[PDB]
Amino acid sequence: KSKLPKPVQDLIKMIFGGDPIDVNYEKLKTDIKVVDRDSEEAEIIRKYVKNTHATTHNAYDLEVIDIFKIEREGECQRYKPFKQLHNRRLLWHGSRTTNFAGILSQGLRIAPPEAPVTGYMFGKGIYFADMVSKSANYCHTSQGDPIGLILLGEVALGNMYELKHASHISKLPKGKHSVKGLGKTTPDPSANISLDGVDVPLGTGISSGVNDTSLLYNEYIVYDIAQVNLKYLLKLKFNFK
Ligand SMILES: NC(=O)c1cccc2c1O/C(=C\c1ccc(C(=O)N3CCn4c(nnc4C4CC4)C3)cc1)C2=O
Ligand SMILES: [Cl-]
Repeated sequence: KSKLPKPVQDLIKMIFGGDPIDVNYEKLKTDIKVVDRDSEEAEIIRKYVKNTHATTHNAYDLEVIDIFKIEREGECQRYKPFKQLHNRRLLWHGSRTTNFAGILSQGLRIAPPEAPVTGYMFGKGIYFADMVSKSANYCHTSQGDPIGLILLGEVALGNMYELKHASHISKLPKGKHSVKGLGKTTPDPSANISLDGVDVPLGTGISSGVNDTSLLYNEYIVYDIAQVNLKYLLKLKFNFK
């Protein structure tokens, strides 16, 4: 009775634990398309995964099962103020499978005003990595449950407030659009690629040459939900050490 392509049906099943597949699909308010395995997009994405897995995160390997291109209703319009902003980057965001119904239906949101701050170095915002594994850790996948989901969002970073140490940012300095936490390791900046006019930092990790930083790896934080345009959802296989 589902009229969806099988990979999308299996995505839906995964995301929703009673209701028919197609009705649960509609709840996501998200256009979802299978990216062809042997397409240019899929190649770039598999490379991003391949190259940006941190050496510190060696309890598992990642295999891309399916790549989905996703279009949240309303997001094109919402993102529009930032679509020409400079320094737009394709970055990872990992979360538990059980969050993905909410995430797709309502977009990535900032943690609510009253949630606890532990876990967040730079206050309540939306957090992204340029290292797939840093984000993939937040899938809270296990031996027993080895399949997880991760997003690639276009993030309008603009002028980044670049910090090495934890600071609960209540208000960005004038002219800044985002915070970047500076890691000791960074994808090779010379190996950046452009996909649909969005920078993809898929170079292998090199020393950043940033001294006295508390972060191993970069992270990027936006404080306005409108600065995020979700693009891809990957179904990943975690193979454990
Ligand atoms: N998620 C990422 O890809 C990511 C990337 C880079 C840095 C950070 C990232 O997540 C960060 C923090 C973080 C991520 C997750 C959590 C986490 O486990 N939380 C508990 C429950 N929870 C939270 N958000 N949604 C939920 C579920 C109940 C509805 C907070 C706490 C903190 C970073 O500092
Ligand atoms: Cl973690």
